[PDB]
Amino acid sequence: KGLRQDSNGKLRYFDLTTGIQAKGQFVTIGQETYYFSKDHGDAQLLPMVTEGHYGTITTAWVYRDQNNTILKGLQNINGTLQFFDPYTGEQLKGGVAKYDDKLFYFESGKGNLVSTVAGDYQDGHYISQDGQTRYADKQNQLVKGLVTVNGALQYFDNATGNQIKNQQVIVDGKTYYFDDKGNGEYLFTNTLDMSTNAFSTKNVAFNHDSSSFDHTVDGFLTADTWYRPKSILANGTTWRDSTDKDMRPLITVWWPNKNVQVNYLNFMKANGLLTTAAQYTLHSDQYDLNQAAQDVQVAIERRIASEHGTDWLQKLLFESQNNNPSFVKQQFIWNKDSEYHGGGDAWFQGGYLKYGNNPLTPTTNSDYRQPGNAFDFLLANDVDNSNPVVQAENLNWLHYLMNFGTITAGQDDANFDSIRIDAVDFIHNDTIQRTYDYLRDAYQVQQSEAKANQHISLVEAGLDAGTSTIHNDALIESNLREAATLSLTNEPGKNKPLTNMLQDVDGGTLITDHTQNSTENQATPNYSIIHAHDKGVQEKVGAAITDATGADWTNFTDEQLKAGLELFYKDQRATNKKYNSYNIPSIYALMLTNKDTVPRMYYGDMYQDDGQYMANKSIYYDALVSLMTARKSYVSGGQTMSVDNHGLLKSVRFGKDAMTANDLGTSATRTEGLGVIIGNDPKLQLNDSDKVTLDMGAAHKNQKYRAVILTTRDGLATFNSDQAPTAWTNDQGTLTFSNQEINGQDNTQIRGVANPQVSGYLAVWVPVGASDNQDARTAATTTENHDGKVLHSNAALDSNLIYEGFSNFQPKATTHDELTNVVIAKNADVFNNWGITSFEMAPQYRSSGDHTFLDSTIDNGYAFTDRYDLGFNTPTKYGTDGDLRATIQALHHANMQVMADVVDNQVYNLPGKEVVSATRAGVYGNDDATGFGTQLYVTNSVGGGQYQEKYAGQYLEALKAKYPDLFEGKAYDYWYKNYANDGSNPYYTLSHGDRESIPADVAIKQWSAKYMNGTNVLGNGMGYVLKDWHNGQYFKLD
Ligand SMILES: OC[C@H]1O[C@H](OC[C@H]2O[C@H](O)[C@H](O)[C@@H](O)[C@@H]2O)[C@H](O)[C@@H](O)[C@@H]1O
Ligand SMILES: OC[C@H]1O[C@H](O)[C@H](O)[C@@H](O)[C@@H]1O
Ligand SMILES: [Ca+2]
Ligand code: NA
Repeated sequence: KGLRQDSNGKLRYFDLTTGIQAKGQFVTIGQETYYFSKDHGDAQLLPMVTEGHYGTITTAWVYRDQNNTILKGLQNINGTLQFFDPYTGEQLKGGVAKYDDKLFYFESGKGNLVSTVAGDYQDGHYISQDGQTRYADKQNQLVKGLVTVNGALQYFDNATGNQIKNQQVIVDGKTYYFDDKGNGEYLFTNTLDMSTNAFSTKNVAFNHDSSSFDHTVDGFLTADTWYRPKSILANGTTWRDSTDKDMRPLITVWWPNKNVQVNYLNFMKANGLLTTAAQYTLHSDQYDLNQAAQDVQVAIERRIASEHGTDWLQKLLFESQNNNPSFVKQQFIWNKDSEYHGGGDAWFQGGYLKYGNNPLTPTTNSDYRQPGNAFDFLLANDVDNSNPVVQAENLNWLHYLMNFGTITAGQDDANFDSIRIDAVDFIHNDTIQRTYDYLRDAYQVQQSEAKANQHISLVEAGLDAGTSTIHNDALIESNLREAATLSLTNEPGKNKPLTNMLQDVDGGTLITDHTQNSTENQATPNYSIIHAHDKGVQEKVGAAITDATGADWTNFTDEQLKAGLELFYKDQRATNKKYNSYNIPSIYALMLTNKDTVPRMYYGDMYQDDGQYMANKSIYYDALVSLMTARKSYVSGGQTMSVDNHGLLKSVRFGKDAMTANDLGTSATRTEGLGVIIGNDPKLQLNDSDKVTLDMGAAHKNQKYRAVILTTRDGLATFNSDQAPTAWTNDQGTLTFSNQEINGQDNTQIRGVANPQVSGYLAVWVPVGASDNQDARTAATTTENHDGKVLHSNAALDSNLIYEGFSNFQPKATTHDELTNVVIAKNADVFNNWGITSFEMAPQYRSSGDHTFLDSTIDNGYAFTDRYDLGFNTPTKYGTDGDLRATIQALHHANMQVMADVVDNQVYNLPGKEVVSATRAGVYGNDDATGFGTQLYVTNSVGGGQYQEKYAGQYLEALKAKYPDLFEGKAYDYWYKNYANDGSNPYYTLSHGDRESIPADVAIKQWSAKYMNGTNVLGNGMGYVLKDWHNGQYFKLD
């Protein structure tokens, strides 16, 4: 058998196991690779091409020889068969070429020849028939089997002609994947059958007990597994019964596919264990591959004897040799290539794996894992917030945070008062609804504005957070940030008109209208920002790093951050800004004077990260101080806003108790109210007769005004007392400006300017004569609410002001006194004096430090393992637990409430391993259609830490006794955002929820996969948990 000469001297081949003649295929025998004809089966020697190197031409691959000439057609290169266009010599990858008047497929990875294709079709058409898709050829006949259709590899079931979509399929000993559109790719070539010989039978496992195998997880075997065989070939010579000390690697005796087996033989050859000129390819006869593996095993046993051990073998197969990835990691099925990272729905970390169920994984299965919101995955280990036990644990943690001082040191003035729900749209609605009911039970926020306004909570979303807007349990983000991004933050010539600032609209739904706002309790309670720790900041700091160093987020060091931050602030301080927003003061002037919003100041707009906390003031500092100071003293009453014929935005507040322009107001009103004039065109010039007006209203006739902000040539002049330039209203309450100075006072004229602080125009005007302690704010009342809403947008809510008190890119403290939390406490009275009523602290959880995302590289507190560790023993980035308690006390003693950033979405760096069923998925929690399919997967899912062990579940029995309502099932409503098909505006419908009852007697002392929805991709591959790929059956120990 094998290669046999016929009666006319011609060569033919017969498969060494089956005896079938080779026709229309390639076969590697000895050192040589032959083709055998599809007609008579006549051999053809394909010359081995060694030397040369892979090339480029204008943009594709070729291969050039020893004499630098470009090779064409079929080529036998170092044990692979490749095809190069017969004219340009451009390498074919992922397609078919004709040879011997039939079709062969060359895979998309390396262009290797891997299989036969039945036909290639261009002229047929798809049909829908008996509930299926099929393909009919040019004679209207159904096409069957593995084919190409219009250049795409596809498969149609042989019996029916039904097209296969979203499945892995075995065709003639090769495994492919066909995506959601039926488009195909090669995965691997299968092994035929294992050596049934006496040698192989000695290699069978001693038994199926766990003591016979290692590197196992939950009873499953992995690529790293070593095992005890029945017998051992001691010394390379003598079969003996194995002992309990004999262990050998499973991948010396068994391979998941042919590609791995061939790669193994060649690797071993290259490292001394096989001496031969024989070539091992995908076209080698399986018999010869099986035999050569046995010869490798002989040589291993000889070396095990010489070395008195297996430590050399551990290294050879499983560790990086010469900077190269290990043998295991070189294989497709054991690396990230078989996980198909990325895609549009893979927002971070290369995308996600979603957990499912499997009969063999009872300890990781779940009856839950529904997203219950519009998004699901984002980062790291995604917490299943639909799970009843997890929802209880969320109440436990919330309780812990809201009583942190009481619990850790008996200090009742050192507890958080409100929350931020981080990544709200990525957690199940039941947990959000239940969280709001907790705040209701604990603080009676629903009773009146006086209770609600003591606990002003917020979420990271707009109107889409339907559980947050249905009863206005928390503030949503207004559309101001997005609107200002269109009309103010861009360079000259890239801003839209300011008419987009007149209404606050979220996908066509009105949040509040500024044009003529004389009402109260109409607007959706909201916060307005321009920047945040993660809104409009990273991307720009990243561009700065790159011009500065060459690095970016995927590779940057601590020195490179510092270098990037130097360039960042240098840019920020110039007129012409390569990376920074324009018109920041003007945007803050809008934020701080608009009616029906609670503004939130960002730390980073006031201070610079090229210094320690609060050390370096930003260029915008004086202007934002001046704006906060004037808001406290003057801003109350109604609003009007319009854009005039010169493009200038004119905004007026009338002052306390004046809702309209025609309101005569009361005696408090006369010295309150203000006027704001903004332009976004730095070349604005008025003619000599043009006027710009502010209609201050009927309470402000014949009245002197004074500047708070004026645009100057170089920047902005700021004034915090009545010693400033002045101007007078006429008998209707109108202020009138022009291109002339008023009474010779510099910077009172209207004109476009370009400087570091403004690109267009900014002025702010307040009535003269306020007392030194005038406070235009409105106190909350104890009056009972009757409309079902927790928060109401009115003068009292408008009187609050939030401070986001951190940045991602702040540096590490070098001393106690530099720690953020120690500096905050010391500066408490500064915040109170600015009118901050809510201090939003960073998340205080200890960072995982694992560098798998930005959060765990600059250690901001969003990426943690132990969510109860708030700086016990050694500090977080911001301080120790004792510092945190002192900060909360200091803020409370300066009349602020303090907000806890509650991060229910994920947990990082859980070192303990488990096995779970997994499929590729995106942020929406939709199954992606990838070659990974659905595989059992070794996840990093078990852990938590010392404070979770100490505190998780500890308060549940007492919470159930005090607020039993929280542990019951409950019916509820919420708004749901729908996207229209025809590209018109999203629209809101009312959804119904029914949360489940939850238990008080199961604690989550450590995370594990049964409490998780999934994980970011880990790079182990589609086949690191071992199975028989012929029938799909996992190896599992009993
Ligand atoms: O390194 C030799 C290599 O050169 C070409 O492929 C390069 C590169 O092409 C794709 O991006 C693949 O995904 C990579 O794995 C490849 O290394 C030839 O096409 C290939 O035949 C050869 O191995
Ligand atoms: O060309 C249009 C499409 O028609 C059918 O839906 C086929 O299943 C698909 O493979 C093809 O892409
Ligand atoms: Ca989630
Ligand atoms: Na509290």
